[PDB]
Amino acid sequence: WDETELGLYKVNEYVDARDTNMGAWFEAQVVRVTRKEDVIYHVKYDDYPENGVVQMNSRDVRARARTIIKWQDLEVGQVVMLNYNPDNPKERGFWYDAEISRKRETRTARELYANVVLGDDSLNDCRIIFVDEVFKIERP
Ligand SMILES: CCN(CC)CCCNC(=O)Cn1nc(C)n2c(cc3sccc32)c1=O
Repeated sequence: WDETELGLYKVNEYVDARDTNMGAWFEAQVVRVTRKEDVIYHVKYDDYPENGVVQMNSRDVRARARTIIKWQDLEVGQVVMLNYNPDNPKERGFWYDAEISRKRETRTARELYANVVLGDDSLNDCRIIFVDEVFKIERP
């Protein structure tokens, strides 16, 4: 609990924060920044006030996703943030980081596969439904 004015993100800044347990990214806001780069972010989630204030490692906080990578610009090997539902893969889910693994296209059909990063481990060759909603990851 050593308040710091250093660190990429500032108090009141609207960010993306990663839930440690699920590995998914949620819109959050920096409420406090402490130390022991390796600064600790204290965040509150925009749509989850009931989750309180959570201490985050600096790797679990980044600038909010804003740019959609269009289908034509998606490439095998790109690390992106996309929507996936691990329990119900055909349904809408949460925003996870993923490595694009396969990209297929016919005249009337498109197929996107990715290696999806979850709570701790990778889920290889997931079939991605939301091909037009793939986000570029904001990097400093
Ligand atoms: C084991 C039970 N299975 C099947 C029913 C579900 C898997 C476990 N539970 C979940 O995914 C539920 N869940 N949902 C939301 C929105 N958030 C969670 C943490 C955070 S931090 C911000 C939002 C958010 C969270 O834990």
